[PDB]
Amino acid sequence: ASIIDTVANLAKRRGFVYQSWDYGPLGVELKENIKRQWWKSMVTAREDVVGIDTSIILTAQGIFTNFANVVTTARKKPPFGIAQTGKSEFEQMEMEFFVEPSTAKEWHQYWIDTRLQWYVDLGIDRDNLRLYEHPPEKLSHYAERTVDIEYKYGFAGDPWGELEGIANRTDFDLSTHSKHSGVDLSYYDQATDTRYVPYVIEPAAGLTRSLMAFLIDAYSEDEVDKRTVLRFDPRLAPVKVAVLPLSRHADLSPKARDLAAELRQHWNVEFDDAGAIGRRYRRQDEVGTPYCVTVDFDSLEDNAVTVRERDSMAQERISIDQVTDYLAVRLKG
Amino acid sequence: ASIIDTVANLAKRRGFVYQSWDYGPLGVELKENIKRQWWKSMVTAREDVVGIDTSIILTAQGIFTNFANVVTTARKKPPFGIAQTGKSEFEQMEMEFFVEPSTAKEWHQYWIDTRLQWYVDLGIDRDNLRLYEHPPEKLSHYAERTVDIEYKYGFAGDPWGELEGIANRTDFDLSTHSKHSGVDLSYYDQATDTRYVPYVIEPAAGLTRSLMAFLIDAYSEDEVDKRTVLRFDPRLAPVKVAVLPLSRHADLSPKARDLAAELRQHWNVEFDDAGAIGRRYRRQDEVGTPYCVTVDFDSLEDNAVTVRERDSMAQERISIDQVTDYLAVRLKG
Ligand SMILES: [Mg+2]
Ligand SMILES: [Mg+2]
Repeated sequence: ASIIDTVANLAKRRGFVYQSWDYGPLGVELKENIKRQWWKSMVTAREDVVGIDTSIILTAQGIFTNFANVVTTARKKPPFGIAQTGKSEFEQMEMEFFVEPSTAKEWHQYWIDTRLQWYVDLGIDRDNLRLYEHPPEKLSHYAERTVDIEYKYGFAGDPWGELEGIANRTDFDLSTHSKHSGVDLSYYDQATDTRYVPYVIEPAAGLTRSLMAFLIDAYSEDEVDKRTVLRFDPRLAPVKVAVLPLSRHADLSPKARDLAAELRQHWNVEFDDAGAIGRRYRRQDEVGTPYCVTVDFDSLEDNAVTVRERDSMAQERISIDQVTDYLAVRLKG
Repeated sequence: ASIIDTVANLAKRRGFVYQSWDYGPLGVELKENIKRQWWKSMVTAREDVVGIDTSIILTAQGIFTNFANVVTTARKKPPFGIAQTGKSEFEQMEMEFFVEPSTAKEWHQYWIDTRLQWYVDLGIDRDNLRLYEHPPEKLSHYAERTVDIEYKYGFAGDPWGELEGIANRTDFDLSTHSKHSGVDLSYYDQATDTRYVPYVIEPAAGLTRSLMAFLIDAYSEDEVDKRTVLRFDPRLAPVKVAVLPLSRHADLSPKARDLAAELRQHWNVEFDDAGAIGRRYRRQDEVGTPYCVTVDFDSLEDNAVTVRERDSMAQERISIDQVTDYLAVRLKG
């Protein structure tokens, strides 16, 4: 079986996806973590980018139409961006970056690079990412230049697939909307330049494609005794912590559950006392849980817990009073 | 003008909503904060509730169909819940809580109370919330009992409106799906009870209605010199912090912007040096920013900043090194 078939079998088995395709309990968490990271690094982390959410009663058009409004209430001037999570019925994280046409090309390259680095910063092997520029044959009527980030999914024939497209649509969008709506959307310069209709650089990433890329790239099988493991970035892992009492003994449970409640205040935690500890470690590793917290009888007097890191499996026993902080620093976000 | 007209004018003016209706830059942040709080207190904060996301190609049905799968991969037994953000084209935060029929009524009351408290815990005046039980005339064919939480929006005639419905749909849903799909979804008991098809308690809250209720309830006008203010809970405010240098002097900006960058790592921050400080304080108050951080020339040597709290307007000057923590403790989430 191919890598894709293996990962899909795992995803169905552990509830990442359910055959229908619908996202199961882990799939929703991974999807929302991906969306949160995209919004964080695109909207809230950038002063020149603000968000918007439009209705698609039956998508990027909803941004252009509201351009004027955004310029007024948000008090933004080019270069600046408007981001959105558009239900293209698959979701798509898209952004329209309005810039002076003179800089259009420079900005384009910027967003071609930044976006790529984004994926790399979340744990994707750069060797599994590449750039594919559309020739004039592909270039849409409005797009002067189009560059697709492509990920090595592992298909038959061509193993690469589009993951995100960054296009230079020029001034076609705003000009069309101005002509059709009878409203001037021009930012004619009165400061060291001439009149222009803002050019648009459009990064658009299919959320499903992003999740598939992260899931496939995180897969690993390392020894002997083989171990299937999703090496997710901590910010993307569906489950951040696993509170695993050493046994079902009624002494460990009342304290391990209190610790799990403390942790659930902040992160999504999974509590499991079923069976042997090694099986539970393998369970958590299969779904990329970055840390496991084990409570044993020695904790009833020593008042500590064993923290096991996913990839290395190295264990460190630390005071139960500090666990939260010890995890926060390591979980980020 | 009515309270609703006033709040709507403010929302359009400040970009909460744009006339089309679409959410502007602040509206998206408020909406996502509401959704995050709902998911946090319903899914990640409860071990007996897990999430799911289904496709609605043209909503609660998608949950029932996947019930079996969830019971297998999630390893859950009744009483337990499955939550979802269903695109009913308006979004709706819904949950299906499967329970043994014997407890169905008790659990029902629980979710009638808990949900209500949820709103109250996020800053809604309990006096503006009420319960409305549907008579048998209203009770749907499948619903034995139906209770709507209603909020005092301020309409004409009847000023109340549905905000969230909590229904006891009995075993109609799973029984229908079993008959139609040829799959047994029964949890026939083999432990101190008899055979049953899990009963369903359904809390469903319209996200738009929730956002409208929060926006309306947060509105206030307090003196003299009147001050319009959205008294949002810190977890719901679209903007958590406002870095406001005392003036555009080139000495304050390079440091205030560094502080704003530090804060943007964590929260959504708004930087504004335009005009007088009082006007900027009023701007931030109009949209419910819980804290304003002012940098003045005294900071260039004292290395401190003035933190102004929204409601009280009380100011406290604290070291710029501690600001993040000082805000974290006060912003929650
Ligand atoms: Mg921004
Ligand atoms: Mg849960």
